[PDB]
Amino acid sequence: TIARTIVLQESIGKGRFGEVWRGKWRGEEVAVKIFSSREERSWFREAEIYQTVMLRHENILGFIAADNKDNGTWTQLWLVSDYHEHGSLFDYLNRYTVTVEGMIKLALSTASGLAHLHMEIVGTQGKPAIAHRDLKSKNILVKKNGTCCIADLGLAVRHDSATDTIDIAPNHRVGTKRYMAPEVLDDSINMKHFESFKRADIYAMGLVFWEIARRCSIGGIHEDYQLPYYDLVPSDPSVEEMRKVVCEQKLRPNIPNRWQSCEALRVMAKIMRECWYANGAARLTALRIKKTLSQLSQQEG
Ligand SMILES: c1ccc(-c2n[nH]cc2-c2ccnc3ccccc23)nc1
Repeated sequence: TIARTIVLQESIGKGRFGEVWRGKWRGEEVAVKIFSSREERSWFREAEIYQTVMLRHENILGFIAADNKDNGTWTQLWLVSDYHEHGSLFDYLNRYTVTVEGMIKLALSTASGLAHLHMEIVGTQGKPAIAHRDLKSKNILVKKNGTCCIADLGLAVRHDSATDTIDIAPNHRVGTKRYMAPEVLDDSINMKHFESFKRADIYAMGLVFWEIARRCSIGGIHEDYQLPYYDLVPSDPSVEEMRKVVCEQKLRPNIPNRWQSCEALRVMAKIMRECWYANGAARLTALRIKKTLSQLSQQEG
């Protein structure tokens, strides 16, 4: 009844997996992700993560539905969600620069979002903890009101506190190598302990903060948009190329000394460093970041 009443209108972006279309449902715009068949190894999974959990949060892409429309003629598996015109944060930051206020808004929303993803609520109608495993600029969307919501939860992993086990994801591809935390690049991570996934999620978010802050324009001064490590690795970096940079050379994205001439950038800069520790156990938690960013938010307005 759902996919059936939806009319596709335009291609909004290509996902290394599938792609997205802006559709129309009962007078409203909606985003629809259609799976390339062989890409099913993620349709059910992505549907599952968006469903099996009580993941309703203003900072997490609002899930509408999943409809098996395997065409009596061909393969059409749908994923229907809310539609955010601005698109990915990556697109956003590439096209615009931001105010100090915008920067906080963006970084706070993202943090509160992952904080909710990571939070476990044990009990009757509880909620299992969730680690994203592929947090990056391209998998975060910016809404009309200037706040973010996490997306592309296809590679996420759910922690079963009852049995302290991990509901593994059924697929044949890990995450984006450019954002892989150190313990993941050197393969020392204990993928059997859920905390490690959240810690890796954190390192990745710090990189995203770096991308946002570089675009915070004050006095007309800001840096061009650049991905983390643009100055140290080629496009589509390999594990080897990242590991030598992040693990051997112990190099992190550069923090302009000017980011200390502004309170908000001084804080963001502090959070970044505290997310990039080689030792995940020493990194800040998403809840913690939300708190400090929240406190910095009220101060600014
Ligand atoms: C169903 C439908 C789309 C998506 C989606 N995956 N990645 C980004 C979006 C997205 C989600 C919402 N609005 C957008 C707007 C522009 C570009 C991408 C998006 N996922 C499931």
